[PDB]
Amino acid sequence: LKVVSVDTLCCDAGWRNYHFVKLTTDEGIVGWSEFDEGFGSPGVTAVIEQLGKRLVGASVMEHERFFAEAYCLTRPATGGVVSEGIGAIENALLDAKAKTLNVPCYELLGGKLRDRVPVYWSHCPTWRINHPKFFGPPVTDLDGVKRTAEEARERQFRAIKTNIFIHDDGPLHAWRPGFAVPFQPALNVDRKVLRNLRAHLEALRDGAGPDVEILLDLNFNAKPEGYLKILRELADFDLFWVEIDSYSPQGLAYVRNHSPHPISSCETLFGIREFKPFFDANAVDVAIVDTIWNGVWQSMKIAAFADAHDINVAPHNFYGHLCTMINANFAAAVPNLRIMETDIDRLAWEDELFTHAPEYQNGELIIPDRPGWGTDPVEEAILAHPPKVGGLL
Amino acid sequence: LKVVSVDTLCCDAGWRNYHFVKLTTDEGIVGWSEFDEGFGSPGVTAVIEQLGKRLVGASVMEHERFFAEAYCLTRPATGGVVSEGIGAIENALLDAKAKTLNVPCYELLGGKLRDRVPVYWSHCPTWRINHPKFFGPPVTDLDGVKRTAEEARERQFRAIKTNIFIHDDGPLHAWRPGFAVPFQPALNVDRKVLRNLRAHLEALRDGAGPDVEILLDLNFNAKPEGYLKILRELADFDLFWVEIDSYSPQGLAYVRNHSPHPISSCETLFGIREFKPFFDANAVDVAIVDTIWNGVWQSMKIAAFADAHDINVAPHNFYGHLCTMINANFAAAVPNLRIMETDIDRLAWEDELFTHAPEYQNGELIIPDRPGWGTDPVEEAILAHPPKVGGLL
Amino acid sequence: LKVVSVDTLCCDAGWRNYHFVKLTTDEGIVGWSEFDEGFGSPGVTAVIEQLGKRLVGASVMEHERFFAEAYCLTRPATGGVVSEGIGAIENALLDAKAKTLNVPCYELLGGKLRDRVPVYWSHCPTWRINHPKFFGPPVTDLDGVKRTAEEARERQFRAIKTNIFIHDDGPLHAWRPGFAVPFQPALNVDRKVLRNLRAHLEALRDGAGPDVEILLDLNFNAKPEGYLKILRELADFDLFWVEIDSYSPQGLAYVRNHSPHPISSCETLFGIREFKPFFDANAVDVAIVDTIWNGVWQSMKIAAFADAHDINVAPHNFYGHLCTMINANFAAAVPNLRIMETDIDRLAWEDELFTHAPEYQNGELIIPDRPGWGTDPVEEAILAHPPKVGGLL
Amino acid sequence: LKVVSVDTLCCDAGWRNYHFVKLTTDEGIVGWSEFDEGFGSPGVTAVIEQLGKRLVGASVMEHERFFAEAYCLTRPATGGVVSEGIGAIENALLDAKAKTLNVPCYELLGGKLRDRVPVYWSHCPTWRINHPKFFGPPVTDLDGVKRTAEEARERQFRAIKTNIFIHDDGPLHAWRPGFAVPFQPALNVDRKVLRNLRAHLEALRDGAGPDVEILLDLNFNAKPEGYLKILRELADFDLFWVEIDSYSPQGLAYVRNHSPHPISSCETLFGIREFKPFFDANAVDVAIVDTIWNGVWQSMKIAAFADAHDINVAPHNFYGHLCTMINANFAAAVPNLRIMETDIDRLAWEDELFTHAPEYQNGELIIPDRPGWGTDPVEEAILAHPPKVGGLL
Repeated sequence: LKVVSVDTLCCDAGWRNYHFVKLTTDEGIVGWSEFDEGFGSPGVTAVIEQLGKRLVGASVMEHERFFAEAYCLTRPATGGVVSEGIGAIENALLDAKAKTLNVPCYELLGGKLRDRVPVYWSHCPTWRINHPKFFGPPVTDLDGVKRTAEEARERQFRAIKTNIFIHDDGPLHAWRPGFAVPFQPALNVDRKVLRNLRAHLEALRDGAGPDVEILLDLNFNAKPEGYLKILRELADFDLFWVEIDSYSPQGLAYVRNHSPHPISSCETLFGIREFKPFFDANAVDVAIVDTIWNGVWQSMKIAAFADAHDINVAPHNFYGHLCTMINANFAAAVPNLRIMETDIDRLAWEDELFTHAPEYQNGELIIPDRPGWGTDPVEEAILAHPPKVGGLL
Repeated sequence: LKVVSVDTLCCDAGWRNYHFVKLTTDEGIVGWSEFDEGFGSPGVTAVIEQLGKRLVGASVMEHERFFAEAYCLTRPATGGVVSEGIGAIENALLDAKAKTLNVPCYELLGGKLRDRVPVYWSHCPTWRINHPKFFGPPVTDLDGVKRTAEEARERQFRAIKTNIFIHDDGPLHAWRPGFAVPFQPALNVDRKVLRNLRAHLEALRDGAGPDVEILLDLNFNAKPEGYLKILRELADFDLFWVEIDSYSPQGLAYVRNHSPHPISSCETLFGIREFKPFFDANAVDVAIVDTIWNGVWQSMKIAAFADAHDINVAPHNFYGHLCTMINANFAAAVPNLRIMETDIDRLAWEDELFTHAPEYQNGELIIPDRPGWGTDPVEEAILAHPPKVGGLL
Repeated sequence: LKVVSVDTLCCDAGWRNYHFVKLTTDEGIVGWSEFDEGFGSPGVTAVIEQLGKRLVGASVMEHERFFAEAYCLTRPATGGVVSEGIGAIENALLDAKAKTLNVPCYELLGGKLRDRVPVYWSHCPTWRINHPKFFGPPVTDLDGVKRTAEEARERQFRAIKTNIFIHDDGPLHAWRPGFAVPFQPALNVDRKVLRNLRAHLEALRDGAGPDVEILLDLNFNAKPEGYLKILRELADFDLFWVEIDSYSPQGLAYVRNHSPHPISSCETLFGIREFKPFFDANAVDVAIVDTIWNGVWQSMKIAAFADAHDINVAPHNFYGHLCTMINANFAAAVPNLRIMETDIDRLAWEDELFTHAPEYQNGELIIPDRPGWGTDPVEEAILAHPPKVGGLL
Repeated sequence: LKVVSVDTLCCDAGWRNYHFVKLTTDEGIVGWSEFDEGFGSPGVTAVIEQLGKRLVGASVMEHERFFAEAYCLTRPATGGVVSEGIGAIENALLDAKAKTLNVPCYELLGGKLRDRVPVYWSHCPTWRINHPKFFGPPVTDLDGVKRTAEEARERQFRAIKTNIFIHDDGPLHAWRPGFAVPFQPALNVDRKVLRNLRAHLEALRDGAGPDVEILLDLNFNAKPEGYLKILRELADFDLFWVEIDSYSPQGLAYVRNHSPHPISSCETLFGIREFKPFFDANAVDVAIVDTIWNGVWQSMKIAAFADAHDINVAPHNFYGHLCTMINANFAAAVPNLRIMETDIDRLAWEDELFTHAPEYQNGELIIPDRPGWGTDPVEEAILAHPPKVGGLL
């Protein structure tokens, strides 16, 4: 049951690349995970390459032992890119372990609790505005925003998530100063931002009708002052959540305390330790857990922690099919599950890269029951789509 | 004044490698920094390589602008290896900026406040025990521990720092379970640890005499329970500080509240945000600031923050001559300076790698007054010492 | 590089005087700052005169050394007028240092982050009501208030700040009981105050149109009870901020917690130590930093401190051109910049007193790139405008 | 009953000057106070000169009205030198008011509660070491320290206060880095400081015998880290109090929580507002109140505030006879009185400057019963002792 090798692979995903860990055991079982460097995370491959060297020769069954060891060896620079490396390896170990026992990964996670998972259609219409070269139909005005919401409704999706868009200042464009597009590092919110948010959401609501929920993701695009301004402007809107990433537990809590909407956060956080100050401060209605970053086993620890605070959790899922399946297994096993994120816009070559595609019915994801996560990257297809030299950088 | 290139270089440093950022301006000025991957930090080079691409074409003078931008582009995975990459670039920018203005780096930092900096001789006798292939004379028993302390005293050093050593269980060896040597991830402290700590420190005190201060570094090698056990065992000892790294501000504060010794911590932390919960909890007598990791400009922000809490700071300095000089300039400018760490044990080839060596007199470091940090890595010498495939990993 | 002399100069500024520090080095470089006694600060000249004596003979380059020393010598009576004296000297040192290195002051402050700074037109129409002998056209009724706002809009200013005015009780007059005009030291707020605030702001909004932001400065003119009454009365208004000075962090926080508007404060505070209790209490959306009072170097420490709390800062700028330029350099370098205050009403002789005037385009201040702050007081012109025996006193 | 004039006078006091407010009413009554600029307070005369102008024409009886008004006019720069100016005027008003009613000042303060006040002999042997040109016999070694304590005992004083002295490093000298003598702005405490403190206090105890209490004043000469080191070193000593000035309520509280001695502080603080955070933090056993700085009426407010926290107060009294008498009247009226400071070493010309000298019997100050404070400065004598161009500066 020894691990014989740990390799990484990478392929083109349009404006970013997909990355994978491929872990092989002495029995010839292959466990896979998916990870990302584009979302502000250069260096993850380097971390995996170094840590994978320590893993070869160890039991594939002993994933928490490898975690404990890796955590020790990288203790001083833990979190961030290091913890992403650890998480990716963990997710590959879990796949290989499940396959070795001939069970779906949810069988390692307490068994399944539900057969189907309600989703929201994320980056909607964000990705049709930002990446029209890859997703269609392009969205270039308020009418298109409305039509996108109509499509979600027609397709039986129950919820959609959008971001911040500027409609009345030249061509339709995203407002992402938290990620330096534009470079305005104070992150101030002015009338223009507020008026355009209102215009955009009014259009979306018009298309969504009254039974499709709208989620609003502000990411890291303001300071508490600006988030409050946003919330007050949008006080009259019906929002499933307003999502605000922050490294100030007390500032986020202040924002939530004055919010007429459910507040979600935490998608960038690692381990119970980093979630804790937020829960202690009453900072969130909903905790987002990035199981791709954390590793699914660590994520189960976070979900139980949230559960004790009577907080429901939602996985962060905005990469390829394998990431969807990783998150599907997590979602199958967690009792305190708010909803699951997914991307309904897909790359023309997405299905080619994986043996199996996620299946949706009536706005829910069907949880597969194959050994492991439920889909495998296809080596030949990965190589047919060589990576680019992407993401936030 | 544009940045034309940002490159990294690496060379052998015995059991670890040294790493450098080399930044060239359109005027042909070269700014340098030193960084590290060995101390649990795989991926830093990758971060610098990606971020350096955004820097080319920008003004060398605008270092806080680059910081603001880099922080935005990597916001989601900030801290750790990402922030180390940012810090290394910052330190290279500061060098090049100072050289462009023909001033020592301390002239960018508020001007100097003192001409000489008291030091402690760190990893003493740690490195003579752990790396006898590189430093001599080897230390293999309690007599050798005593003689090392005697040497420090003879050489006019005023303080020395040691770690945890096991003397009565086969050959003299370090006890580093926080870094998985040995792999005992509970980090429990037992009688053996306590008895050996006492034996080791008694030997050291015997050699040190009564006017050399002894610092004890526990790193991440226990939990609060175990730190308390250590402190209680050593209650009768005269210790300049006991150094405890922890990601639990409330647990560290509890430990300090029951400590009869000054407690230091924070050497692994990034930015005011991460130091804040510790200061708010009364967690430390002394804050260690790693300016190599943070970047010196960010470190000035941390030092002012500590100053408002009436906490003195000590730089973390345990790499090559350039790191010593980087820290020397920081130490020259900070009013609330506790003491500065330095390594008196040096590699046989250390002086070869740099144009200038740090100078000590009567247990103090003399702050140089050359343009920039005060020493430059020598490209030809770096290449005469090709790196190995080191550190905690 | 020794400081040879530190002198103060003073000239008429209508209802108050301007004051300056003039610092000369052995090389003949002259560094300048501007300071004030009128805003409740008698004694500042005396402080500068005494402290300047200790500075002569010291290096002009070592400004933080002088700060550290001055802080020690005046430790028991620190803050207030003493710290203003220190700050004025610091600002003169920074000018002389920058000029010695042939760079704009922002080059000492981390380099510039932006080329232009959005401003608000402050004391608008406050100064046309209160000082019609010096600024025109005079404002004597609600129509005039509206026309002033129209002018700001026509002139492309994006924001204006007003104070408290009584319109229906004889001639239009300011309500400033916090500064004993009138002497009503309980600072109670009654219907008359509330009705007149509403009338005044309605007039202003009417003139401002919908895209000019309105800031309301309450200064020290109520107690928490009265501020709450004001906020509740004005709940329906769209205010960029409501500015409330207070020495009760818990009382201000209570006020903010019940505010439907962004709250700003802190313009009278000195150092991280005094700002800290406010930030710890969640007392403010925006922190005002008086860099003329604090000194710009100390102000950079405050701005980084605010940044860690995700609070943006705004400089306090309500004196002469030199003060504008001092604040311009600060604003150029600070990432977390909310907006910058400036006075668009200018004295008939303002331009005569200084070598350079601030330049505005499209509601933004253009940051100059001359060595030092960007303007020098003119000795001959200062003497053509002899001071009066002003301000709050 | 109008105030006709407010003047200031100044005279030589050896290493510092004495300053006085002289206030004359329309009836020809003269009220006096004493104030100081030397203890880090340049500018106080300027403040008094400006504020005194507003007072002329007002009722001498309405001192709290003048306070309320002055506080308003100087609100933005309150505390420190401004509040010292206010306090000096208040103390002159109280004198003139008491004299107008033909009563000792304690009759304005609730009437007397006690006839005699226990004192401690302050700056003992501090002033014989530091100012031997003015006080004898000079103290230059440990024997002299012992003999000074013996003298205090012989003279029936019940308590003495000393500071920090270095005995084994050349000529006997004070250690005052908090006031930049020496300039070592980190304020670190090392073995030398600790060994000399012990040597000095052992000598003092030897001379004091067992029934004279010893107070130790550390002023602003360390950070919390260093104060703790001091307290731990001196854990075995019997100290009436250890006095520590700090602007960190939480840091001072931490120090007190680990102190085996009563802790005193606050001698530099102004008004209930500044004392409050210390009392809220459990920072002190004893609160020192500087009634010369605050004004005696404001000081009564502070004493009642302390009383509600079951904290006793001690006046700060280290200037001339008039200051002693001001403090005597305060001490007569305050129920929660710990002890009163006084200086038993007196200038050769001290008695000449005042109509009456304080009288001591059996280690207590006898409270006088003359109209006003109990002594008046003598104009002719003040002019026989012209001031110097002193104190901390």
